[PDB]
Amino acid sequence: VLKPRTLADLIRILHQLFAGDEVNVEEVQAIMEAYESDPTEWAMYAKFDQYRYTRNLVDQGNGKFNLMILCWGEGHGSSIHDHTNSHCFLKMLQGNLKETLFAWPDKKSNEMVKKSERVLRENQCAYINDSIGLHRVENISHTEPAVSLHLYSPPFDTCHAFDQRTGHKNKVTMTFHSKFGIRTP
Ligand SMILES: [Fe+2]
Repeated sequence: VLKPRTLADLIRILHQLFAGDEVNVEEVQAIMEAYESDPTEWAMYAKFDQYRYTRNLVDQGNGKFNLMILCWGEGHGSSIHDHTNSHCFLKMLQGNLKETLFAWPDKKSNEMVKKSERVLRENQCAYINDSIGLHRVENISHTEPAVSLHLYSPPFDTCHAFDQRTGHKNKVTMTFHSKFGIRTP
């Protein structure tokens, strides 16, 4: 696999990968994973919040995708969510995330079913889409932070958040804590 030597190279390569109409998921996953995380290259995007994780936009991929960095503070986690019909890749940059895959709820109301559960390792890149399942992702440590790099294509502004007890969902607008290293409003 082609190995980006720096986040810049990776981004460059991504522009090519998503330039077309076809996307080789396997191939992208490989290239994201090959990139060996280097805090020096991404610290400018590593802006944490005390209470919840943060989204820091990194690149807009010429409209073809969103490359962002999420910063999980001690014990921070996400909700069980979908991915608005887009491709979604997440690669570990620091620390470890526990990913739990869930099955889509029905009209009926009741406890959501876990389909898979694992821990993403160092520099590991995972992949997901709506036809695969819903998921929840969490920092496994209560003393160290976690940092992941995320790519969505096409990009999307909203997602659904699921209630693990009933499967009830609600629309959520996704916001950014910072863009291009710049804290937002
Ligand atoms: Fe997700």
